[PDB]
Amino acid sequence: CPRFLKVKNWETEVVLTDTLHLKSTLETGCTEYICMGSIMHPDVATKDQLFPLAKEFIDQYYSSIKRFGSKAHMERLEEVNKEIDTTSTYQLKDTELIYGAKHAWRNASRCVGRIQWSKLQVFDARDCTTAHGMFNYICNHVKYATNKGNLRSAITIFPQRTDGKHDFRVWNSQLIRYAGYKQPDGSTLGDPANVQFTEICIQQGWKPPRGRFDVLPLLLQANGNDPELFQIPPELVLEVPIRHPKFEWFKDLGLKWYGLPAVSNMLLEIGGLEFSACPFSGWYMGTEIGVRDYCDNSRYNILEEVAKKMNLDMRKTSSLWKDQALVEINIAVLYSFQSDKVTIVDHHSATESFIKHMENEYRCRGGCPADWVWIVPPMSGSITPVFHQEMLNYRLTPSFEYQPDPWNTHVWK
Amino acid sequence: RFLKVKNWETEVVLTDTLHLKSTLETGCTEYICMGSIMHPSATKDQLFPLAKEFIDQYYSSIKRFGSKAHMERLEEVNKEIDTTSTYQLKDTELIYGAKHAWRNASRCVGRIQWSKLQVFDARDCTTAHGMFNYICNHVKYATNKGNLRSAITIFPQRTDGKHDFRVWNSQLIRYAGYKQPDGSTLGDPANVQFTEICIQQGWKPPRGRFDVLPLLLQANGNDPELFQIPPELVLEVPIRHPKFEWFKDLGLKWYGLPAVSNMLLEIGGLEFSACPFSGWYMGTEIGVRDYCDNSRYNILEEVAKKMNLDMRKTSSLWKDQALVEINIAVLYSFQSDKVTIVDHHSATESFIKHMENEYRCRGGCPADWVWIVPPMSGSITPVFHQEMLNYRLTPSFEYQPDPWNTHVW
Ligand code: HEM
Ligand code: HEM
Ligand SMILES: Cc1cc(N)nc(CCc2cc(CCCN(C)C)cc(C(F)(F)F)c2)c1
Ligand SMILES: Cc1cc(N)nc(CCc2cc(CCCN(C)C)cc(C(F)(F)F)c2)c1
Ligand SMILES: C[C@H](O)[C@H](O)[C@H]1CNc2nc(N)[nH]c(=O)c2N1
Ligand SMILES: C[C@H](O)[C@H](O)[C@H]1CNc2nc(N)[nH]c(=O)c2N1
Ligand SMILES: [Zn+2]
Repeated sequence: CPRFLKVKNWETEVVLTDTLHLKSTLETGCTEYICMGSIMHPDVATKDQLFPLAKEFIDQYYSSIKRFGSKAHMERLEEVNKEIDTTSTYQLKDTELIYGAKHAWRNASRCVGRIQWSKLQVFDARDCTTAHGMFNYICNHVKYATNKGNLRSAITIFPQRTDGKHDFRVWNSQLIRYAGYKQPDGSTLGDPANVQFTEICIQQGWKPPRGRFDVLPLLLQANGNDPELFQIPPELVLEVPIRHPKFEWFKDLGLKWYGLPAVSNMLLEIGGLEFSACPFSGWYMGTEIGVRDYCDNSRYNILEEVAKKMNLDMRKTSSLWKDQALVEINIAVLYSFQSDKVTIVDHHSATESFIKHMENEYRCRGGCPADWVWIVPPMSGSITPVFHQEMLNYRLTPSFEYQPDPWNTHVWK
Repeated sequence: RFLKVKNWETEVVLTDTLHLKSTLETGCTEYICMGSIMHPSATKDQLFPLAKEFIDQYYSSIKRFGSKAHMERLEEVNKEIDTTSTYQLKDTELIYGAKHAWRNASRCVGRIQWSKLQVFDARDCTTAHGMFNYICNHVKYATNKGNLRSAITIFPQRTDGKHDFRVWNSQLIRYAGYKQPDGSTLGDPANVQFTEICIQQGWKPPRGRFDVLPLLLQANGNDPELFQIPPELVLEVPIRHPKFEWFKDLGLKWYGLPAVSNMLLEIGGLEFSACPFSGWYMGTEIGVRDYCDNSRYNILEEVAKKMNLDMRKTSSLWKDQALVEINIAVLYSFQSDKVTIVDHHSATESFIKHMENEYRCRGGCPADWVWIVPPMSGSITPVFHQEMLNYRLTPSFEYQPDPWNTHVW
């Protein structure tokens, strides 16, 4: 590969030079003949697979603290090598775990919020042994991150994978989500995205309220055991009722959403170690709720109901009634969160901050992998600065990865 | 391998076999994706295999592969490359090649129309006056009093690279842009440079906001020449809004005919450095990009003011509001004037339908998600949720350098 790749911003003419791509470790899925950039998704490490992965990471950590080649560096390398040799794995030091998590975020090409990457509270839950313990750790995480509406980004890291039959998993895809219920008539109550998981919960013993916004229980797997159900204490779940600054009828739609976005189904990979349970949370960009959660056809799908209330002509698509309603919905979301003092960021501010971040990273780090398809917001793309920004996408490690859904793999005891 | 693309809204899965037919590179590697880079990255010996490949797929498409006509054509092209260092396409081949360049254009959301393309053969042209005549005929045919019709005019192919035909304008119809003493820009900033070249070559600029530029036409490698397109051929739409009666007072207009004139058509090794082609607008091209890009007409503030919007915080989404109203005005104006235009909802729906057709009858459809998804309201259009595979098939339209960075006078 060429040593220097250039990216241009077509609005500012600013040109940046990427050297960081040379540290790329995993594959994108693209080839020289085909690009898979819009594709959503394109038994453990053996001793020999693990050695060079650990060393690569340890080298990187010690390079970051400006102690590369030091005695402490050679010693740590030696101790890790010993541990892999005699146990087929190793344990990260707390300092290394913290560095790794922060860098997994820093390296997450799909995330527009990375300007905040170095402010991440890391909760070390590697001593956890049971589902009840996992629940305690998750409650503490939710309460800390929620902070009464002044959200703080955080991750909780449960024990790494060993042989693959003792995995810790949060079965939920997010810590906080609403239930979806398929009706006999084929309609759906609640959030259609969560129907499958909701059914699993009901089968596991959950008694569902069968409402539009029922917070799902946590379904927690510790040490490869069958997963267990827990109800998040409702006082720990911050929610925001959605109203509009101009339209007084908006609150009559009875919408609300939860304050804390917390992904709980990804795998954190550090130095060849695999943490299959690492729920992390930040705060929302408005469009995630206002465009995707509310206006996607396969989600709450409210555009029509809002358009009717707006008295829009909905006979021709060229009236742009969908676009008009979409903006008002997103206005309402931003206004409801700001009024209730729950942290949220609009897509203009988030994308402008991301460009600033990206430029700093090109300066200090030699690049910043970014997935344009994901970085550009789902509405009003070209009036945000990221639309005009060329981006190089590549996979650095440590990283957050996708993993199969646990019910597809779990060996029921 | 066979590749699957999923639509995450409909759960429809399609299988791509067509990508196996490509030979040209995308720029990505196994480790770096360049999907959002705008521009990533003959001889007798290079020429014949490219000719062969092209002749072969032409004859495979009329179901006469390995026929006498096919055999003779391969022989005929062989002889001609050997004797003359190039070859000439039959008319049937020229038409097939141009339609297929469009069909293969991964960045075009308009391809459901690909096989309805009026092809004008201008390969007998020798002078800039000849070019002007061909271009005027194109513009008149394609404009059709508002009932727009897709067309392409093809001028002589490249020979030695010293005798190129080029249309210097980036589009056939575009508005001039002027640098002001006060540092700002009058008209369209995208064309400031081109405008200065016209002025420097003798164009007398009216210095308005929407002055149609002259054509600058280069024939057979010679210095380009200026021509004014007869005004009765230039269809324009005054932009007004269906509810905001103050909108027409913004003095906005645009032309009806989008006609890209700066691209290179490649067919079977032959390069056509002048092939202006035209269709009709998708509304967002004008209403979002031309009017609202910071580096273009940049009218959001002005509109937002007239709507009395709170402009202090970005979180009031005042920009988004102004953007939607502008695009409503553009659609309404073109529709009221009976000038062909498509909204991004209709155009993207048609593209999904087109993708389904292509997968069925052709085994795939190369598409660039970065370009196909509209510059506003992305995820409320079906293409946002549509996985797409991007790859390069030939014949194709390609970028080429601006003529003024290469031309010696
Ligand atoms: C602090 C405020 C944050 C904001 C505003 C933010 C914003 C976003 C947005 C808008 C997306 C795309 C979401 C989607 O459309 O599904 C995203 C994705 C992502 N974020 Fe961030 N994020 C934040 C915090 C975090 C944190 C704390 C982490 C990890 C420590 C993180 C890691 C990721 C990852 C891995 C993705 C890709 C998710 C996927 O592929 O499904 N983000 N972020
Ligand atoms: C007939 C109706 C048509 C519609 C609605 C349409 C729509 C579009 C749009 C929206 C784009 C993206 C434009 C941009 O963002 O700059 C585009 C690009 C493109 N179109 Fe189409 N188009 C049409 C006709 C045609 C025709 C007739 C041809 C050629 C024969 C063509 C070939 C191309 C090519 C090569 C591009 C890529 C331009 C570039 O890479 O800069 N299109 N089209
Ligand atoms: C930490 C964090 C902060 C932030 N602002 N956003 C995120 C992304 C979370 C997210 C997940 C998901 C996945 C849910 C649906 N599948 C399970 C089917 C969706 C969204 C959404 F829809 F974009 F808002 C957002 C994560
Ligand atoms: C044939 C055709 C039909 C159609 N509807 N659209 C096109 C693309 C035309 C087009 C060109 C260009 C290039 C001019 C700007 N640069 C010089 C900075 C831009 C756009 C737009 F508006 F940005 F989408 C659209 C071509
Ligand atoms: C098909 C396409 O890749 C898919 O719909 C992507 C597009 N861009 C996205 N961008 C974000 N932020 N989130 C998403 O879920 C998606 N979905
Ligand atoms: C950097 C990025 O590739 C560039 O801004 C692209 C994004 N998508 C686009 N999409 C279309 N249709 N037209 C464009 O000019 C662009 N510009
Ligand atoms: Zn790629």
